[PDB]
Amino acid sequence: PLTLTCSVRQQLDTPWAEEGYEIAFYQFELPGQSEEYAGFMTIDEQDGMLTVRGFDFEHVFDLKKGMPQQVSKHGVPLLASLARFNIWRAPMDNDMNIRKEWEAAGLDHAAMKVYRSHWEQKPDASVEIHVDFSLASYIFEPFVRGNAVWTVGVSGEIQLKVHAEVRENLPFLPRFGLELTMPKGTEEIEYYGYGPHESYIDKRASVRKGKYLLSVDDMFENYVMPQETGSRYGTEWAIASTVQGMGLKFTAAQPFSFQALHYTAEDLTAAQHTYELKRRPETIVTLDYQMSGTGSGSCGPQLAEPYRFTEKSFDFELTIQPIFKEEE
Amino acid sequence: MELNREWENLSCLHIGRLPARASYIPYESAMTARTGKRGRSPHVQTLNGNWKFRYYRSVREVDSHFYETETDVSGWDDLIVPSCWQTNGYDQLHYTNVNYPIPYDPPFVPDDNPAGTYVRDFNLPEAWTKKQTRIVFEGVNACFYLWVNGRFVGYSQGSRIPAEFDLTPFVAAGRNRLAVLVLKWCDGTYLEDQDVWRFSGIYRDVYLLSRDNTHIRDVFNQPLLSDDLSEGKLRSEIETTGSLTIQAELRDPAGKLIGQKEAQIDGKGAMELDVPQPQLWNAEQPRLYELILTAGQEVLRFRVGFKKVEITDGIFRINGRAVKLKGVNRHDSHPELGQTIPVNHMIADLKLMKRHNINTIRTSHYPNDPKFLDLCDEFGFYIIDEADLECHGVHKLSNNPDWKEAFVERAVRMVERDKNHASVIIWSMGNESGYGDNHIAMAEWTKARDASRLVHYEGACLDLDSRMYPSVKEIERYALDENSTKPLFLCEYSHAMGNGPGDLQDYWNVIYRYPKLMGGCVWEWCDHGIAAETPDGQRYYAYGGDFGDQPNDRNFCIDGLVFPDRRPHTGLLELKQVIAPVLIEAEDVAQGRFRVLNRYDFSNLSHLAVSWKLEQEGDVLQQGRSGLLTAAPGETEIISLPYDLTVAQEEGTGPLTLTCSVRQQLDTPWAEEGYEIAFYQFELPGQSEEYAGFMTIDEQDGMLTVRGFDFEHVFDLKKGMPQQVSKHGVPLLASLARFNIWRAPMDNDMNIRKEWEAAGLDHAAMKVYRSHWEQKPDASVEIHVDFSLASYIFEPFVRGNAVWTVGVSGEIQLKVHAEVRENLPFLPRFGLELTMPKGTEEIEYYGYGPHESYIDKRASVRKGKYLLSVDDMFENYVMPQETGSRYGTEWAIASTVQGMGLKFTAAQPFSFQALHYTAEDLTAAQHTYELKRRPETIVTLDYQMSGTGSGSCGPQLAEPYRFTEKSFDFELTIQPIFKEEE
Repeated sequence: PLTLTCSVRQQLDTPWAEEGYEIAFYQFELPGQSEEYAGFMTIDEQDGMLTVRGFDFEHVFDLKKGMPQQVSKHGVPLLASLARFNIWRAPMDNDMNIRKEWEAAGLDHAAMKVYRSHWEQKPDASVEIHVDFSLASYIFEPFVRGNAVWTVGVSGEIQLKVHAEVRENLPFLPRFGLELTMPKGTEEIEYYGYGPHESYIDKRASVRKGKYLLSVDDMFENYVMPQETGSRYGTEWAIASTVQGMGLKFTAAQPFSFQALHYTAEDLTAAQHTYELKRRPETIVTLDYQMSGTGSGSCGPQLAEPYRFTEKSFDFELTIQPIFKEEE
Repeated sequence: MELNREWENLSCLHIGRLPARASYIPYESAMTARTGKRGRSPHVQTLNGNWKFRYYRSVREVDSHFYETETDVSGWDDLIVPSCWQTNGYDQLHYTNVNYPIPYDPPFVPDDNPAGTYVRDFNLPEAWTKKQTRIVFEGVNACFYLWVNGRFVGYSQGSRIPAEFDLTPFVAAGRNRLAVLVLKWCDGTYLEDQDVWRFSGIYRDVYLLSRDNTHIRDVFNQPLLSDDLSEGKLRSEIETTGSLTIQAELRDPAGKLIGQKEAQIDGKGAMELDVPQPQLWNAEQPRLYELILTAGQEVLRFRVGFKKVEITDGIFRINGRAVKLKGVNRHDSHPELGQTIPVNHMIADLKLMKRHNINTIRTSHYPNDPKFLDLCDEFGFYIIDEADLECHGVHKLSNNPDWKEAFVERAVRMVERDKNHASVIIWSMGNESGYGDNHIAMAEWTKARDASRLVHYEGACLDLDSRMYPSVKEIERYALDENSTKPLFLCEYSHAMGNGPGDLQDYWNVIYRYPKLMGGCVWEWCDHGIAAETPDGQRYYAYGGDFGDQPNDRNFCIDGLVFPDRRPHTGLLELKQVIAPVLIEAEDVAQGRFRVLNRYDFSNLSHLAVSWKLEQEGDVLQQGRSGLLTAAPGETEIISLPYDLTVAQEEGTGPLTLTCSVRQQLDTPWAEEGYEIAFYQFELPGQSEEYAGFMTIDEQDGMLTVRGFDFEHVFDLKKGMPQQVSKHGVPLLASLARFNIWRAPMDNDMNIRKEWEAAGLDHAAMKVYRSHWEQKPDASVEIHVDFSLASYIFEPFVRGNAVWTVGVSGEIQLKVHAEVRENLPFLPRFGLELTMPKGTEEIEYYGYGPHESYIDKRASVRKGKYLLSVDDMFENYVMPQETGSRYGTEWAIASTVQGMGLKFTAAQPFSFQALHYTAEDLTAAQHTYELKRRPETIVTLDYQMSGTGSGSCGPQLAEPYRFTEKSFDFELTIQPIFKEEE
C-alpha cells in the first residue's frame, strides 16, 4: 500500500513565519529452513523452568506463572525480568471522576493466578505452551479470565494468542497489554506508524503516518502533573533496541498501541511533581491491545462510548522477534 | 606455532591469512541482494553478540591452554562484540599526538603488553561441511591469534583492514569453539602513530561465509568511457578458482535491462559489456548502474558508477569539467563507543555535511568501514582514501629496506578492498612528513595496479602537489608562477582549534579567481572529547590528561567543526557561506538589477529562487520573491527585483538594507522546501532651559555626587571612574568600572600567550596622576583624568587621558585618548568594563548577528535588530575561552526583563560583549563544570579586538587583523533608559 501526503505550505514571509512553513496536511491511501535448523531444537524442564535452546537462541519460560523470563539471541540477554499482563495506566487529569471507580473496584494493583499449564512439541520442532489464567486483586471477584498460547518456532519467534473475557459489572478498563522489561542500554526506538508525537483513539488529528526513529528520552512528555504519556496509537511494527541495533521487533495481526519509557506506571502514579520521578536504568516496553482515550472529562461531558474500552471478549495475536537490526 | 613472539618479528606479518580481495557478500537471489542486509543470506552467519572475555595486564600471565575445547569459561566476563574495551571498564583512556607512546626501539614493544582472550561457541549445519568455510574479521586493534576447536589456524596483524581465514580443515557439524588472543602493541604500532585516541579490541564485525568449491574469488569492475564521454564499456575482470559458467546482467538507475551475457571463466578473465549513452556519476547527481553476477548457488551484486578523473594542463578535471574540491577531514570517533560506529551515526554526519555545501570527504589517516563508502556512493561525495600508515618516526623507517614489505602491503590491502567504489577519486599513501624509499614503492604499485584514479603522497612521476598549511600569500605565489605544472591541493588547511577558523574567506577569494588551485580539506569535522561523568552528576566531555595518562597532549584533540553530540559550531556557518555555490553581486543596485553567478559544476539553478527584503534599522518595509533562476554551470544571469525607492526613502531618511537569500524549492533528503543556501546584503543610500536648575553637585572624600532632575551619579575622583549610576532611583551599576586590556586566550593563541604573560598583561592596574572637575555654563559637568595602565614590574603599558561628561538629561560621555608603549607585541583588546546588577537579562542590539563575529570571522552573520538573553550570548566550548563578542555594533541595550537598563552608542561602530563570567573566570577554568555562574552581568564595550586566526598550527594572525595601533580615540556614550517608554 502506498501513501500520498499533501502539505499546504505558504510562499512568502509573514511576520510570524518563514517561507516554507506548513499550515495543514492531508494523507491518502493508494492500493497497489528446508529442514536444516529443526535438529538443533532442545527442550528441558527443571523446577518449572522450561528452557528451549535452538540454533542461535535460548528462551526460558516460567511454567508456574505462564510468562517468559529470559530471551536470548547470540548470547545477548534481551529481557531483564519477568513479563506480565497490565490493566493499569497512570490516570490523566481528564480521569478525575473515573479514578474513584477504578480504585474502588481494586484495579490499582492486580496479580495473576495460573490454573493449568501444559507444554508440548509439535511435529515440526515447534513448542506450544497452554496457560489458563485469571487476573484478580485481593478482595473481589476476578477481573479477567482467559487462556493464552505461547509458541516458539525454529527461528526463535515468540507468538502469543490470548483469548480473554472480563467481568460483567466492571466499568471499563484503562488498558490491556503485555509489559516487558528490557535491559540497560536499550535506547533507540524505530517504528512504522503515526507520529512523530503522541496519539490516542480520540486525540490523533495532528499525527501522520511514516517511519520514525527516536530515543526513549524523547518518547516522554514531561507534564507538570506526572501522568500517562508517550503512547503511539495504530502502530504497524516497532523495534526497541540498543544504539548498535540489538533488540526486539513487535508485530501483530491488527495495529496495536505501543509505549516505551524509563518509568513504570506505578512510578508515574505515585509521583506528584516533576522532580519526584526517578529515572530507571531499564526500558519499560508496553504492547497494548486497546487503550481508553483522553476525552475532556475534567469539566463537562465524560468520555464517549466508541472511545472507551468497553469490550468483554477479544483476541490479541502478538508476535515478538529477536533482531540484530544492522543485518537483520 | 604457539607464541613464538610473531608480534616483534617483522618477518612474520601473518600466518595463514588469505590474500586480499574486493568487498562482496554471496546472496541467494537478486531480491535478497537488493536489501543489503547480509544476515538474510543463507550463506552468511554472523558472530556478533556476546562473547566470553578475560583481560590481562600482560601477555606473560595469560594461561597456556585457554584455547582448548573442554575448558571452563563460566567465571569469565561477558563482552559484546563489536566494542573497544577502553570504553567498557578496562585499561585507562589515552590520547597522544604525533609522538609514539612507546619507547622508539624498532621492532620491540614493551614487556607489559596488555592482552585479551575471547571465547565463543557456535553451531554449524550439515550442508556446510560439504563446501568451503571462511571467517572474516572486519577490524581488530593491533594483532590477534586464532584457534578453532583447540587447533591453531591463524595469526594476523593490521588494525584497520579486514582479515579472512580458511576454516575447512577445522570445523565440524554441530557445536564448535572459537578462541582469539588480542594484543595491544605489535611491531605495526610504529606504522600507526595517528593523532587519535588509542583503542583496542575487536571493534568491527565478525562473520562466517559458506562458499562452494568452485566460486568467483575476485571481481574488478572497470568503467571504460570514451574520449568524448559518449560511449561506455563495463569490463568486469573475474578471477575464479576453477571452471565456472557465469551469468551477468546490467541495469540503469531507472531499472531497465541494458545488457546480459554468459561466459565460461577458467581462473582469470573479463566480461565486457556495452552501454551506448551513459549516465555519469558526480557528487550532485549520483547515478549508479547495477551489476548482477550469478554462478552456481551464489549471486553477487555490484553498483557501478561511470566517471573519469584526470589532469590536463595542470587543471584537475572530473568528467571534462574543472572541479574545485570543497571538503573536510574525518576521523571515525563516537563519544561513547570509540571507533565503533553504527550506521545511523554515519547517516547523520552525511546529512549534516550535505546541508552545509560540502562535497568532498578525506578519510583521515586510515580507511573506514566498508559501508561508509557504500553510503558515500549514494549521497554523493568525493572520497580521498588514505592508507593506514603514519610513521611519524623521528629514525626514518621510510628509508629502511627491511620494512618495505610492511609499507607495501598496507597499500595493497587497501586498494584491493575499495577498488569498486564509484566515489573514491584519489588514492593517498598516508600522512607523510618524510620522503622515503618505501612510499615510492607504494605509489608505483598503486599506479601500476589502478590507473583510473590519481595517487597522492605528501612528501613528494607525481600527479598533484600538496601543501599542509600555507599562507594566503604562498598559494598566490604558487599560482602566478610558470614553473608550476601541477595543480595545488590544500592538504589540511585552516586548523579549527578553538573559536572557529580565522581568515577562511581569504583562501577562497584566491582559489576562485585562479586556476591551478583545486580546493582543499579543512582540518577537522568533530571534537574528540569523550563523554565523562563527574561525582556530582553534570556530565561533560573530557579531553586528554583527565585519566592519568602519559603523555598528555590535552586540547590538541578538540579542533573540530561540530560538538561531540553533533551540534554545529559557528565555524560551520562560516564555511557554509564561503563555499556556497551561488554568488550574487551588484549590477547598478539603484534600479534593482543583480548578477547571479552559478558555481555548481554540473547543475543549473532551476531549483532555487531569491527571497529579497528591504528594511530600515531591522524593520521591514517591502518584501518579495523572484520567480526562478536558470543559469548553466559557470554562467551569469541578470535578475531584477521590483522594490520601490520612492516610497521607502521618504519614511525616516536613513540607510536602507536589502537582503537577498537563496532558498531552494523542493524537498531534498537532507533539507526541506524553504531551506537557505546563501545570503547577500546590500546597502542603499537614502529642554529649553527647564531642567538645568535641578543640577546639584557635591564632593566628600573624593566622591563626586551629581544629582539632576531624575538621576543621581556618583564618580570616584581618585580612580577616575563612575561608581554609581541611577535613574528614577534604580541602581544600574553594581561596582566600579574599569579599563580592560585582557581577554581569555583562545586556542589559536597558544604562541602569543607566552609573550602576553611574559610582558605582564595578565593583570594590570590603574594609576591616576591628576583629576579635576568643573561645571560648564550650561549646567554640564566635565571631569578630566590623567591615567596610566601598568603592571607591577615593568614600564607602564598605556598612557592616556579621559574626559567624562554628564549632561542635564543624564548621559555619560567618555572621550579617552591613549598611547601605548612602543616595544609591546599587540594588545588583546582595549575597552571599558561595567558590571550591572542582578536581574539584567535581556540584550537588544542593532548590528551583525545573530551569533558571534570578529574582525576575521564574520562571513556568516548578517545585519539586523536582534533580541536575546545573556545565557544565549555564551557559546559553551569544551576548553573555556573568549566567546560571545559581536563585532560592528551600532547600538546595544542591556536591561532587565521589564526594560530598565543602559544604552551604549559610539562615534564609529564598536565591539560588544555581555556575559555572566568575567575574563579571569574564563582564563582560570579548564573544564566546563569549573565555571561558576555569577549573579551579575559583565558588559564590555571594546574599541577594537584582535581576531581569531588559525595560529594553533600554521600561519599566525594577519597584520590587518591584529590590534597593532598605538594612538587612538574612543568616543563612547552611555544612557540610562526605561525601554518600554524611552
